[PDB]
Amino acid sequence: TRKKFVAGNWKMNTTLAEAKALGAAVAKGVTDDRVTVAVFPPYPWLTAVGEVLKGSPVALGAQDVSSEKKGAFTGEVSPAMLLETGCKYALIGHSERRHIIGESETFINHKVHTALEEGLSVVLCMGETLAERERGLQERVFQRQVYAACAGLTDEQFGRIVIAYEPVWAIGTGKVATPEQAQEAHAFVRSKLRLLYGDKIADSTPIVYGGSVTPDNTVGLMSQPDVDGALVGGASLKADSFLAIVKAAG
Amino acid sequence: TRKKFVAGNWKMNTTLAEAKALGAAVAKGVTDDRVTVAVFPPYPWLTAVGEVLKGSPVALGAQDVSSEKKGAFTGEVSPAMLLETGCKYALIGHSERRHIIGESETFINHKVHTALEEGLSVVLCMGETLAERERGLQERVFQRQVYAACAGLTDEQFGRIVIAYEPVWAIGTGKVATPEQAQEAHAFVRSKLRLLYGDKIADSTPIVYGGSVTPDNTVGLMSQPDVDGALVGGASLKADSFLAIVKAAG
Ligand SMILES: [Ca+2]
Ligand SMILES: [Ca+2]
Ligand code: NA
Ligand code: NA
Ligand code: NA
Ligand code: NA
Repeated sequence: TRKKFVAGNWKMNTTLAEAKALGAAVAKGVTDDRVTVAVFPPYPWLTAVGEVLKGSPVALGAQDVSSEKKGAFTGEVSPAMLLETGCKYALIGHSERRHIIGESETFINHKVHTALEEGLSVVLCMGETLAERERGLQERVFQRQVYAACAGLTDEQFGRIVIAYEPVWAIGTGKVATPEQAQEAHAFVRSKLRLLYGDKIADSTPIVYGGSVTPDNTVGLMSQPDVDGALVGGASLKADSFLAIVKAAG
Repeated sequence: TRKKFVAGNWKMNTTLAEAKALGAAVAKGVTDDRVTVAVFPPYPWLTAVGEVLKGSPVALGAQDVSSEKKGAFTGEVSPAMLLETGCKYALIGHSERRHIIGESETFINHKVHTALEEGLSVVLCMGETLAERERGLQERVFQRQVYAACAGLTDEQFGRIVIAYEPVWAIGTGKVATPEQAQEAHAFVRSKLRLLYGDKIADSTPIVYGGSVTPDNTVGLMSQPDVDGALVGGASLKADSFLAIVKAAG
């Protein structure tokens, strides 16, 4: 039985005041530790949101992280910086970064190692595009993404890995995967872990669903055997809709 | 006579305490407004450094900025966010982002427009690699970089542009361009502005030198007719070395 995991990806949204308010409202609403809950503000607000999360079970996370630990990497944010702001997690490989910004598997694999080595936990994002789906390539893509990102990880390092399945066709489109479609993808990802990394790792690693998650569809998704929670996009920007999803994971 | 411009690029360095201390020490040392001075902390420390710069002439800047104004761009930081932290400037096209991260001219051109439209001023970084230099391609590169980044800018928008020439061979290598080499590059860049954008823009736009600038070499660089200041890397991490360069631009 995997502890459920509900993460709120605020993306490139919120003013400083809105960030503080959203963080504080989510913190106040998370009144037990039965579900792992984390929120992911944009970099400039991390120390401010970290402050309002103090005294609550809610973790702080960053939306990206450098592949390097320090130094001459203009514009990049290091694991050390994120840890100092209060982060426990970093998202790596989000579809917007893979497909719009253009991050490679080499870069993603380096980020995973660097984040873990420095003491962060990692939410590794993966998933297929509409074009890939329509050509039945989703299993090829899932295998490439999972095995490339995890290349070189120790068994122990997997203890700090969460995988987020986000079909790209489901992001910001209002077209959620049916729970049955989500379940099929999660089951395949778990099988890929099992065949290469073994039963303990496959059965212990949370695989969470991302993509057009809303309070109206979360129950069906949450009930699926290989779905361990949610990576929430737009619905994470309102505290009540985010908390509704958290409470559904309980 | 162009007002000189001295910018401190802290890159992926400093703890929160160190950032506050460095900002405060630079602020205290800048006791007139004869030189435009700006410091560029990593994103998470921007509000903290903005605070310690209050009441001084020193401006705040960011090391990068999104090409988009808001929304579903995980990991990206918007002009609106930067402005709220107190930023007046954003660096765009730094060599580490062009060559290590992999930012394209399309992305850079979009960033320049987006930053300017939202109210930021822009430090556009450009410059050639060792391979390009050795093959005498530097003028081809300078033209491509300047004309691609500025494509579509209005004459009025140029009022908020600074160009930084950083030869890539000079970054972090301890091999500064001789002042005469810097001057040749700056003169060529200014000619490219003149031939396409006219005399007013060419003669008014600050072109600053970046790359292994140190208090020991700044005077020779500062004296060159087409050098209008410095984009300072490693030397910006100590307040006294940074201030020495600021005072030399006076
Ligand atoms: Ca096993
Ligand atoms: Ca003219
Ligand atoms: Na890379
Ligand atoms: Na998301
Ligand atoms: Na792009
Ligand atoms: Na620099």
